[PDB]
Amino acid sequence: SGFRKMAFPSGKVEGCMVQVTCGTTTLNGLWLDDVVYCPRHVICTSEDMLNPNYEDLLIRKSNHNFLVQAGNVQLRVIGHSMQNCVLKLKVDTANPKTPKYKFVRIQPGQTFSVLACYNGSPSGVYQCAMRPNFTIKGSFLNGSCGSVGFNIDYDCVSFCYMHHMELPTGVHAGTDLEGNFYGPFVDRQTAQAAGTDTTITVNVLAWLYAAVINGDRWFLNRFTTTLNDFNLVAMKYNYEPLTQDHVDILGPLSAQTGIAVLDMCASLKELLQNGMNGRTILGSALLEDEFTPFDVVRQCSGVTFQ
Amino acid sequence: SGFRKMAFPSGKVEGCMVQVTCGTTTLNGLWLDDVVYCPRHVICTSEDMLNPNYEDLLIRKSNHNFLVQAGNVQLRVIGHSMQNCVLKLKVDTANPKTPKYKFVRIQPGQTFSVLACYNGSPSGVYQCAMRPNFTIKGSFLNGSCGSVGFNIDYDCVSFCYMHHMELPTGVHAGTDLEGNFYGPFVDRQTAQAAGTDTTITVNVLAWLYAAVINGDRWFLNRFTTTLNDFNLVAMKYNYEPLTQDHVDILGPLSAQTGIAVLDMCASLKELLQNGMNGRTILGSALLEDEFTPFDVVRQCSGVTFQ
Ligand SMILES: *[C@](O)(C(=O)N1CCC1)[C@H](CN1CCCC1=O)NC(=O)[C@@H]1[C@@H]2[C@H](CN1C(=O)[C@@H](NC(=O)C(F)(F)F)C(C)(C)C)C2(C)C
Ligand SMILES: *[C@](O)(C(=O)N1CCC1)[C@H](CN1CCCC1=O)NC(=O)[C@@H]1[C@@H]2[C@H](CN1C(=O)[C@@H](NC(=O)C(F)(F)F)C(C)(C)C)C2(C)C
Ligand SMILES: [Cl-]
Repeated sequence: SGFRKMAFPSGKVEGCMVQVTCGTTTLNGLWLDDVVYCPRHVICTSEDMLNPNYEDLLIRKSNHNFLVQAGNVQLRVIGHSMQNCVLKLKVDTANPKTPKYKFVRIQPGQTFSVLACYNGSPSGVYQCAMRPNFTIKGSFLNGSCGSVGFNIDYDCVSFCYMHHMELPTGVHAGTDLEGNFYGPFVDRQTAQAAGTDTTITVNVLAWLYAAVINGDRWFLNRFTTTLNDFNLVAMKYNYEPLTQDHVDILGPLSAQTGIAVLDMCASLKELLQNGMNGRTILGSALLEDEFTPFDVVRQCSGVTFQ
Repeated sequence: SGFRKMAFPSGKVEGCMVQVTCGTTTLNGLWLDDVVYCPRHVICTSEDMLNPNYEDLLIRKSNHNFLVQAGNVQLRVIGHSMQNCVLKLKVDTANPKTPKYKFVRIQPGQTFSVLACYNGSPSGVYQCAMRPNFTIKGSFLNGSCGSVGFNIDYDCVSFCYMHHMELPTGVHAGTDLEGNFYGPFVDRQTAQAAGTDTTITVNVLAWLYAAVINGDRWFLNRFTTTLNDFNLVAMKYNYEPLTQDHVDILGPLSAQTGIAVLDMCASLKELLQNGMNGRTILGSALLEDEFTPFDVVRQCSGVTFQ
């Protein structure tokens, strides 16, 4: 019993982190096989980052201008190309600790663990959600760029995020591992702001299922609703529309608790209209939307990783 | 910027987890050098756990009755002794991945990461606090016993907890790595309940400092108080007494923000007496007490681990 924000074990990803320096800019890289991936603004100075021409900055660099270190050991660079907003450095050494891995572009609503790194060294690990507005609510200081987000499936690391920047309001924006930003952001120091966020409805329901499973049941009402009516009521509270796909994905939790999704939807409708009136759910005074149905099942049924 | 519940990177500890089976009971062990540590109720059946005599159960076991596996590989046991509530299995192999480590008994108020494990495999990682009443608010299913809690300092893992049991209300209780329980708990299936908890005052203040650092300042008032007056007011809200040691430990955050501890204490006194009136701090509607001063600094200044 118990329900916690839980990150994936970070060890497979720890073994991949390196420090990348170019000129006087240092940030983190990901060393998979004989390639190091990092944000392309490693090639900038402070000044440059106000409005950089990356293609131009990169033409003036040679392999030797990039210093890659894995602990004590310097890796010798033997190639470089830019792909979108990421830089690929080919190195003379394959990483012996390369885990089985993939590069995924996740969807808004999906969660992942971030391994926050400074100078190629791990600081800590925490769980995030890709927000509807394509930001994450992270914890990132100067030096954290090139920190990565990932999911583990059995033995395979799916890398889905690399950290680039912070926006007003202290939210965070980044790219997939092919260097495409999530959302409409660009890697320059100019005024940019995140769209208005919305609440990830399917995740809130997953969390309510987790609460029932943990014996917190006070909010269960005796009603049903339809998907139509629920969505009209949720729309005014800035909840995303719940689709039939969402309903189907919540099927396992539904079957496991013997509570139909639309009866839980009835319960959430009531909580949105009446508030929690001094009560908590799973220790929280606010509804939580950063647990996916998968995260709930994984946690409440004990799924592990080799 | 940003502030998150952040676990230590789990990789050094991942490399130490094994599965231990005895009879038909399987749980997790910690493999350091040529010793495996696990909860001693691995030697019980279901029936036994209602009221076990461990010394008697262990006399009837030989080395070969314990099956220890590290992935595919079985480790051959060549010795066993019991120390308090933990079992030490000497094995024919030293763990090549043994990190630098220590065994620590932490104090109430201190935090640590838990690496939740099933069948010797890591499920996930999260940050906990040892409560005043000597429980933790974990997430532990059947199979999780022998999961460990730890702190990392630079390159050294301080192991401080091994998971044994769950108490009514879904809190968790366990031992240091010498097999002494935290709190008055015993490793038998009998009615036991946790003392009434209290709020870890020094941690709440640390968290308020973290909030100022992140620019959430609305609750800062213009008053001071004395340590005496603050403690009388905090006592009625089931806050622990703040000592002078607590004040001194909060010195770095105090100096870094230019807010004296007793002025923050003035601010917290007000929050306790007036509530948060619809407002959040660092995204939370409730005051948080599971961040130590160290955790705040570590997070808000970027401390890393080799
Ligand atoms: C990252 O570049 C890094 O860690 N580096 C080591 C030296 C470079 C850094 C990480 N940071 C800094 C504090 C919060 C965070 O995530 N990222 C950057 O500095 C971004 C780089 C520049 C400007 N960056 C920003 O995040 C800025 N944001 C904006 O301009 C915004 F309004 F678009 F969001 C900043 C927070 C500095 C105002 C580039 C290439 C985008
Ligand atoms: C742990 O033994 C385990 O995972 N095992 C694999 C087979 C043994 C198990 C972990 N659990 C189970 C669910 C929550 C949790 O932390 N721990 C135990 O079952 C405990 C073992 C028995 C009884 N245990 C309990 O946690 C029980 N608690 C109590 O009796 C209490 F009231 F004291 F807390 C239980 C939750 C099963 C009622 C021993 C040796 C204490
Ligand atoms: Cl909350």
